[PDB]
Amino acid sequence: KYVKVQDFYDQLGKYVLVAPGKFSGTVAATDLSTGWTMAWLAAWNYGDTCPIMHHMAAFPSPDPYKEFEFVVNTQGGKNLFIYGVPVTVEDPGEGMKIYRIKYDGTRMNLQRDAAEVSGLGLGVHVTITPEADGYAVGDGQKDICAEFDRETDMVRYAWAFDWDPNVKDLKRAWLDGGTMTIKRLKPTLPGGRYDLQGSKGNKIDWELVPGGELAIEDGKVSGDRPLHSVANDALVFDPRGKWAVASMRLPGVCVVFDRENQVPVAVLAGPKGTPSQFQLVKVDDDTWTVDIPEVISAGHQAGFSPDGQSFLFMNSLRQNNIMVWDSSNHDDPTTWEKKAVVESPDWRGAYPNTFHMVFTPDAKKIYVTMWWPSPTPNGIAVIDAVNWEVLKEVDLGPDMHTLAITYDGKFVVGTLSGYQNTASAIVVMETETDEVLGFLPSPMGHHDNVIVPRTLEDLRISRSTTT
Amino acid sequence: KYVKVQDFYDQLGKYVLVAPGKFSGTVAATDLSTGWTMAWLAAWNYGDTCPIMHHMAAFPSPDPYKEFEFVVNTQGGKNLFIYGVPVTVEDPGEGMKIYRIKYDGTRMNLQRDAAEVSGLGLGVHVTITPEADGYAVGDGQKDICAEFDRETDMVRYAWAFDWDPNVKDLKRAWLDGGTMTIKRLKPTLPGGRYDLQGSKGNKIDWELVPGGELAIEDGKVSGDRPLHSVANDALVFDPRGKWAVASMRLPGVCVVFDRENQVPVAVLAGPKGTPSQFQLVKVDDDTWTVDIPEVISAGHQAGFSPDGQSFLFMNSLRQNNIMVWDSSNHDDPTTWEKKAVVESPDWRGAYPNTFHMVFTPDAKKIYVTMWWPSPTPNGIAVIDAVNWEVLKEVDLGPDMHTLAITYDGKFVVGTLSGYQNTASAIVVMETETDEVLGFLPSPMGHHDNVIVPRTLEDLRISRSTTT
Ligand SMILES: [Cu+2]
Ligand SMILES: [Cu+2]
Ligand SMILES: [Cu+2]
Ligand SMILES: [Cu+2]
Ligand SMILES: [Cu+2]
Ligand SMILES: [Cu+2]
Ligand SMILES: [Cu+2]
Ligand SMILES: [Cu+2]
Ligand SMILES: [Cu+2]
Ligand SMILES: [Cu+2]
Ligand SMILES: [Cu+2]
Ligand SMILES: [Cu+2]
Repeated sequence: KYVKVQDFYDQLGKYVLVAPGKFSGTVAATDLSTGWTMAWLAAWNYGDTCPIMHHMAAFPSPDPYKEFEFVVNTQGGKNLFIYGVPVTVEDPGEGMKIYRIKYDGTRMNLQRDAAEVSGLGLGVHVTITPEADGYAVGDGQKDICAEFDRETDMVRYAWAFDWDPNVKDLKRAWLDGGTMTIKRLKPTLPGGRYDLQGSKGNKIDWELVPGGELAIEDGKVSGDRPLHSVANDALVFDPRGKWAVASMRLPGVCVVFDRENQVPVAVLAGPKGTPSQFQLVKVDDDTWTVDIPEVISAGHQAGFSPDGQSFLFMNSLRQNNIMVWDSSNHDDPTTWEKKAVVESPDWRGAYPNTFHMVFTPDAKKIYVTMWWPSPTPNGIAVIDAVNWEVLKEVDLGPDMHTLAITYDGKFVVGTLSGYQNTASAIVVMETETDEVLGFLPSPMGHHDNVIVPRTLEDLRISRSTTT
Repeated sequence: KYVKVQDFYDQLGKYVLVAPGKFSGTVAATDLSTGWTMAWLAAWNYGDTCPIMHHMAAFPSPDPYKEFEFVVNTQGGKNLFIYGVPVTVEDPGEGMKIYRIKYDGTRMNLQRDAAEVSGLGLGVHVTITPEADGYAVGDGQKDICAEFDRETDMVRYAWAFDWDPNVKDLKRAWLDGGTMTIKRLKPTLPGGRYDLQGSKGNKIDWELVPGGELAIEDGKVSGDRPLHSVANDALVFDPRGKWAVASMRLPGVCVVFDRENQVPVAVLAGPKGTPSQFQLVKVDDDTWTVDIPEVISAGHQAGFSPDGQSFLFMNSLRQNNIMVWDSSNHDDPTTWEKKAVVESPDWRGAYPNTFHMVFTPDAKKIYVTMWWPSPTPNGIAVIDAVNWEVLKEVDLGPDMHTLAITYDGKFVVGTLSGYQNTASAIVVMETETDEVLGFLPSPMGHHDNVIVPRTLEDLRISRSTTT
């Protein structure tokens, strides 16, 4: 007579979902085989006075139910004021913490703040290296990305990015083009430490919010140096090793870095109607520039296919599409050429934006969230990643963020986050016939989620290769 | 082929679950008809520096999906240090806030702190009056309970309780008996306000935790006046009106109050081996005493059946049972006589404790949580509330707290809370054949939960009549 929710979980397999909660100040692991929260952690318990829990990634574990480690970062200061919540803390903590947490099979344990260890505080995307020997973080207020060692939490390399606009007016600073500088960042304090915790290095006093990139042109984003912003977002990894790609939202480019030799090698041009690449110019052993005649569109989410054959960059607002490069030539990224653009006649307005992504293990399909401001339903576009065409779009609810996939490829698990004030949930979609199976409660404002990987192979479709 | 979790929710009906998160610092409403979190609120966003979100109760709403109001309180100070979390907060807030929150069909809105309005801060059970015209709060650190007006958030009446032990040694202070004073508590500040916000009035510097009543005897609970503690817990309401009952954990008694005439009328004696009642002695128009020769056992949870015919008090630790009075005589509580004791040969050790409860609408069954410290599975006892016998016990998981019931009587919805550091969930049990249907994720340390009532009749099986 009665339906058991246990029958629903039985089909999903033995997979652990982990997500941060943005304004909730919390992070939580969920057993998809039972519906239990396995453990949660509230950063306010550790004296965090602005625990905006932002991005996260989990290292592979041979058995996540026995133990797994993850990295979750924070934002602070005026980031607290930019969602609909009538917050009262006029002078919050500066955030940019990089927390190391271990689930030990019973509880979450706060290990340390890697920003205190390294001296480098960064507040946007967190990714695991394909070797699971380290992690990377980007930041779009200070325009810095870095790869960190997993054992020591020390910086392996850090890059700072700067914009020199052709026209010194916020309305024209990106549209009329300019020169981006790529600068090696070296430690300045004893013990190989940086002096870049909290708000140190901020060019703008809050993040460019989802869909909000062009507010900076209209003078709506306060800061020391907004004319010089590029809004770095992430450093994603080629699953084949060697390369990391830094995404720059405002100039609409991605920079390909040699991880081992610690140099940039290529600049990918995001907008449809631009060449495959812009020319990287070496100035000195620590300094490169790239000239961009005009920025046709901002961009945001970025990722590799799990076989490394495709590199994707999402153009936003001025164009809404997925730009696709042929990255098949692992030896030389300067050869990576545009091969496709995913477009839809249904992507008509400034919104929706092509947003977060996850590939199937075989790289034949990609799931991409479609983001709108309140109250238009957000949802998932199902994309044929062989012919680069939209198969299907499904309406789900408010403020959709990240997608993960069970490592058998069977279920996509996504987050909806209520713009930090309304309805939020986990969504489950089966990948065989792309039906939405329904929602699980999730009282959190997640801008990220992962399924805990078991193998290095699993990482190729987790928070390593894509945002 | 694939199971849709929407099929599970379809059977539950149009019911709204609400729960506070204790150490999570959050509160959340869940749509049981879809699995969505409807809205959540993080008290740190409103300058709360110790948001231990403790107890809560919701007022009836003709349509909870359009709007509902609820009350949720907080605990603070050294309460932060008594769970397994290795907390690091140098200057925790004092808590004892009484938040008024309104869900407006989109978001939760913080209305005000009733403790600031009234001047009276209380941190344990919150209950709605059976008229839905007010609410009550108890506190076991200050030993005060009060009924508040819904419109003004001002105190209607407040009672302070004090213990005078026969033996001035914490080991013997309750076992060897004493005299409890019941004192009318009057305001001291302009506008009829109390001076009892935050830690003001604390006799002990932290709560007696679930199953932890004994710690005070062993000198393990610091405070100004622990020898004078009674650990008031709740003020529950007779669904027929007129009477409110204050539960006292340490002396093992409940005090019946005349709400309108603002006087105590009866003292119910909890332990098996005590009479139905102890003698209430009037000292003056503001002061009553009751002599207790020996406290045989502490007690905790308390409640009326929905028809008001039965009153229940749970004896804990020294005895684990449910003491049941015949409360059928609404005109004169001094006539209420013991009529049953729910006992089990399995309840003969210190644990499990008979814990929180919910009745079926027809009062024929009661569901009672059975609490153990880690790692013994906690669960639900299903009780025949006509013959007062245990029908069934089911093992569920760690740290079980409250139960609510859908107002059609079909589904019991309970919370498990991981001792603030491990596994947590919502559990759903169908009441027809008492099968556990399974769990929903809940990344929260809930010591409470409600289903939003629609009618005054619904309140009879919500957070009004019982804890
Ligand atoms: Cu982000
Ligand atoms: Cu300038
Ligand atoms: Cu991003
Ligand atoms: Cu190669
Ligand atoms: Cu997102
Ligand atoms: Cu974000
Ligand atoms: Cu309680
Ligand atoms: Cu004394
Ligand atoms: Cu209680
Ligand atoms: Cu009567
Ligand atoms: Cu409880
Ligand atoms: Cu409690």
